[PDB]
Amino acid sequence: LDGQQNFAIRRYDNNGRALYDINLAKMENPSTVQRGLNGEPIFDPFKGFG
Amino acid sequence: LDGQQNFAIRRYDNNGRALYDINLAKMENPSTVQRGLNGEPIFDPFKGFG
Repeated sequence: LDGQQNFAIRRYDNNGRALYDINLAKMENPSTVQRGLNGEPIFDPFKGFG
Repeated sequence: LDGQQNFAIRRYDNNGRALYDINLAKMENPSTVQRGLNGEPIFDPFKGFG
């Protein structure tokens, strides 16, 4: 089934227009968030997440 | 000479009393700073460096 089926959770904007995919099977070298000194992830509204 | 000599750069407080030693040869599992999204290292005056 792995080499036969494809699944994801795509994000859509408020108008219902799709934005991006998030497909774990197609995710090549994924990453976790850079957490601060209190476990709070590093994030800028524009640059994104660390 | 690596197995015969030991060198470091020790940090002293304002009165001149030693605090710690940074010996690279004896440094077991060293680490680099966690930089933010602008390259600024994450640091708290009390918790230390990330």
